[PDB]
Amino acid sequence: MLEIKRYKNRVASRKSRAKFKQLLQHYREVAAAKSSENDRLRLLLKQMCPSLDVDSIIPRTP
Amino acid sequence: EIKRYKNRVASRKSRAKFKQLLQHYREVAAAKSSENDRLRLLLKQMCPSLDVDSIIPRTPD
DNA sequence: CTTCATCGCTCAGTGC
DNA sequence: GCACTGAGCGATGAAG
Repeated sequence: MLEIKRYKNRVASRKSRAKFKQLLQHYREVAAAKSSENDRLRLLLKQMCPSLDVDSIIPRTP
Repeated sequence: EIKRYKNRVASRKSRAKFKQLLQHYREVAAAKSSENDRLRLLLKQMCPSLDVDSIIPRTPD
């Protein structure tokens, strides 16, 4: 039939759906890494310059 | 006859929900990364004499 | 005249 | 009895 057109197209759909899914996971990991670094940074700065409205000059992101 | 239409609707909903999630997390990633940059910045201006890349290494991105 | 990336419809399972 | 989703199949819209 069009066996080869179909194998190619099936490979392509599996590629692109995997692409979006891993990109979503990737963001979730970047968010994770970031929020953790963020708390470390924020607490260290609150420690060091305790006369600064840190959580106001850089409000937390959700 | 009907399972067909209702299934079409749910498949629309699935593609959308997941695009919404990809967007939401796409955004949270940028928000936290900019916040990370400004915190390193402000710590480097308030505690300049101090090494933040060995207390709190950057995670690439 | 390829070659590829998305995505919409459908079907078959998969968890309410 | 049902909503959700992984996946195949054709469009469709580029890219060369």
